[PDB]
Amino acid sequence: ELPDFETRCLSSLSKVFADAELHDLPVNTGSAMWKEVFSFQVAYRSPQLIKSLKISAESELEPYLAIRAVGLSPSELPVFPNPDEGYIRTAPGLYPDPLYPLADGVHAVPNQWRSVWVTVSLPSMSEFIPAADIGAESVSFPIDLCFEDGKGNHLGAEKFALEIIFQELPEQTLLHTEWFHSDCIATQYKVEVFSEAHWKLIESYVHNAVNHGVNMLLTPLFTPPLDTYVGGERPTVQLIDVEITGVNEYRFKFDRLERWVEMCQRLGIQFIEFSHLFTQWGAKYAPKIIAKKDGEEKRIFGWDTEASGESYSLFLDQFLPQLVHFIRNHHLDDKVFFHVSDEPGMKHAESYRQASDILNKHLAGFSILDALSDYDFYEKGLVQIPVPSNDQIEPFIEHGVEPLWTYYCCGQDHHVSNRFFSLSSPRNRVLGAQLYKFGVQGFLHWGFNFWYSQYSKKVIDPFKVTDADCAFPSGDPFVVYPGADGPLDSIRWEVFREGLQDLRALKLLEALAGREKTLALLEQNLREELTFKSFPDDIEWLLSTREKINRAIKDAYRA
Ligand SMILES: [Br-]
Repeated sequence: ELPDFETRCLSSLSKVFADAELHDLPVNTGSAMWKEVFSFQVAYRSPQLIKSLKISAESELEPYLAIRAVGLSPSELPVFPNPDEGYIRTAPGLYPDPLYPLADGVHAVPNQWRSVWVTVSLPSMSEFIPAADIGAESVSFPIDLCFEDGKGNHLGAEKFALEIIFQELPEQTLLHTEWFHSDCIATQYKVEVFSEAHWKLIESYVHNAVNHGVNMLLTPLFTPPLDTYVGGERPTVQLIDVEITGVNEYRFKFDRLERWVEMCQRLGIQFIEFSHLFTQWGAKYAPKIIAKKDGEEKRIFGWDTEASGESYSLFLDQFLPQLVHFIRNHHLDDKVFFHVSDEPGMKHAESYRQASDILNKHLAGFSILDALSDYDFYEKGLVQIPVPSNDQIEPFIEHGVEPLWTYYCCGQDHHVSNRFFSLSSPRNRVLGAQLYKFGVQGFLHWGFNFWYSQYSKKVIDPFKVTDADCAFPSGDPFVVYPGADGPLDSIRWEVFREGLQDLRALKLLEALAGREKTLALLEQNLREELTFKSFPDDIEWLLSTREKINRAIKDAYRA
C-alpha cells in the first residue's frame, strides 16, 4: 500500500523550506500576457522516502512548459548584523535556490516539504500552436501536474488555471546590466580564456542573460579592475591586443572586440558597456594590461602604474581615439557606455577628477556611467551619469536627475529591494513597480555569476559557497549556477524577471489609460506611499496588484 503524499499549488513568490511547516496559502490561478514567462510551483511532502518520482504535466501549453526541482543551497552568512524585521529567516542552513533539470532525479524526503517549479514561456499570439480565438479578450488553459512513484502508482496532482490575456507584453526599454564575469566561467569549467570552448560557454551564459531582460553587457577591453585586492589580480580577460613598438609606443588590434560585439548583436544585447579603465577605491591605478614585446607577453600596467602618471595617460591618448574609430566604423555611436571607477568618496575627488579628465579629452559625446550614492559629490559636477544605490536615491529623485539609474549590492541590506536568500520573493519582485513609479531608465547589478571569494582571493564552488566565503549575504554575488553545459537558474533570477515583466505591464497600462490612472491603481489601498524603502512585503498584495493591472489592460479601450 502506497505512502501518504500531499501537495499544495503555490505562486512563484513562495520559498518552500525543507525544515519547516508550510503556512503559505494555495494558489491555483493566475494571468499572463503573450510573450510573458509565467511561473508557479507545487510543494509536496511524504512521511516516507520515495526516490525518483515521475512528474509530468498535461496541458495544451505543454510545448511552452518546463518542470524543474527546487534544490537546496547552503548559506553560512545569510545576514549582516542586525537584519530588519522583513527577513524571512536569519540562521545559517539550507535555503531553496537552484533549479535542477527533472532528468537529474526528484525525491520525496521523509517529513520534508520540497517543491517543483513550473515555467511557461509564452510565445507571441501569431506563433501560438493551440487554436485560440483571435477575437477573445483572454482564454484560460488548465495545467495538470501529476506525481507518480517509480513504478507508475499515482501519488498526487494539482491543477492550475492560467488565463492568457490577448495582448503582448511590450519590449523592454529599461536598460539592464548584470555584470558578466568571463573569468569565472573559464575557471569553473577549466577552459582557457577565449578558447573556442570558452566562447561557446560565453554564448550560453549571454543567451540566459538576454532571456532574463539583460540588454547591456559588460565588455572587457582589459581585465575588469573589480573585486580585486590591491596588489592582486584576476585571470587575464582582455579583448584588446596590445603590441609595444617602443617606450610609451603601442599598436592595437580590435578583431576579438569585433567578435564580442557581433556575439552581442546576434544574441540580442543592445548596448555595450566598456569595462572600467581605472581601479576601485578612487581611480588611483590602472587595470592589469598585457602587451607583446617581440612575440612575448608582459604586464605593462596595473597596481604599480599610477592612473595620473604620464605613462598610462600616453597609453590612453593612443588607445582611446582608435577605440572611437572602431565604435564609429561599427555603427555603435549611440549604443556604448564607459566607466571610470565606482563610488569615489569625497577623499578621492582629486584622483577621480584626474582620471575622468583623461577620458573627457577623448570621449566627448559618449555616455559615462559611475556608481555614486552621494548627492554632495554629484553637485561637484565630476560624474556624468550617476548610478545611486536604491537606499540612497531620494535626493536624486527630489532634484530631477536625468537619466535616472539605480543599483543594489551587499550594502543595501535595510528595507529596500534585494535578492538575498534570506529575503522574501516579494521584496525582490517589487523592484519592477518602484522602477515604474520613479521613471528609472536603467538598473545595474555587479553579480550575474561572480564565483570567487571577496577580493577574488580564491575560486569557490557556488553549489557549496553562496556568500563569497562569509563576505556577502548569500544571493548577492550570483543569480546563476554552473550546470554541466551552461547556466542553471535560481528561483531569485526567475523572480527578478517577474519584476521586469511587471514594469513592462505597468508601461503598457500607461500607454492605454495614462500615468495618473496606472499609478493610482498601483497605490490603491496602501497605508504609506510606495517608495524604494516602503512597500507591502506580502505575497497576496503583489499577486493581487499584478492581477488588477492585467485586468485593467484586458478591459482597456484600444486603438
Ligand atoms: Br521596460
